[PDB]
Amino acid sequence: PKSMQCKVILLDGSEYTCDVEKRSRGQVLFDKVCEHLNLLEKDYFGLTYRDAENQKNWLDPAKEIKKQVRSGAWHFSFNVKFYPPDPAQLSEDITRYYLCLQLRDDIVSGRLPCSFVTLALLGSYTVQSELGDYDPDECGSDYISEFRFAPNHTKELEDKVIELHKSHRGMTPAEAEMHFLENAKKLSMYGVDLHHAKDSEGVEIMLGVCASGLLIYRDRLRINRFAWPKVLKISYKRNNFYIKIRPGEFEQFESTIGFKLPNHRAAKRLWKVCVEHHTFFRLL
Ligand SMILES: CCNc1ccc(C#N)cn1
Repeated sequence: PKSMQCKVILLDGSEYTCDVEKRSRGQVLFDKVCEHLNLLEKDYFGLTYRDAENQKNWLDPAKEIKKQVRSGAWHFSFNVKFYPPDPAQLSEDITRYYLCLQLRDDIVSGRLPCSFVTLALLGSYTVQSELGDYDPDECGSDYISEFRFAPNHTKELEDKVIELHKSHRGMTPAEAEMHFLENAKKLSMYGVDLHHAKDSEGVEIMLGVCASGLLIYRDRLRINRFAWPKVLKISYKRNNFYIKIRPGEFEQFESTIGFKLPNHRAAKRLWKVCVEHHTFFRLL
């Protein structure tokens, strides 16, 4: 029974290696990674691979791994797929821990924009969780943390992390991670999966997929939002993505909105993440 080696980048940046039978479905690998992680609340997470166009794809747990990675290496990342709007409602502290690690990467990468003060506050909770109580012995006037807190580090940011860290004495790691999440969950781009597209006029927009629905970012001042309940059908055809927007009260007809994606695979990927978010956040 022939087995393929799998390499998974975990959220702490380390590498997990395991073997699965070469005809395995994605769920098989996902279950192995989740067991390694002692993760029970698995519904929020998934595995990502890079396609031949170097695009991030979700590994479909129902489909064969070989029919997804195709010509590429069996290399994956472990990621948050569905960002919970209220992390306090997760049953386990370890779930909240993996969610914090994902968000720290969302912040450092610049996917999740964040004010100076919130970067410093999130940083201070991470430091409290991981080192415990502030100690002056480790931190002089010239201290720079090993921890990555932001897309661009400044001395002023390091200083503010320490000032806030001092305020958190006696805080336990679960408590500090819960405070991290209470702040992160409020950020306007929390759990927003962005897709480059063009509107029906050819104007360049971003489509955001998240818990609260589909967001259209047009020109900073013009941001349209379609709550999942207002979306009856999600479709794609060639390079085009379509949503059916339910009739308003006393309107005779459903309204259709049309977008141009860079290519046919980008249109299918956007369709599938929308359907998955619609299902997930209809049930949650
Ligand atoms: C960890 C991020 N992984 C992702 C994100 C978006 C999509 C899509 N579409 C696939 N994988």
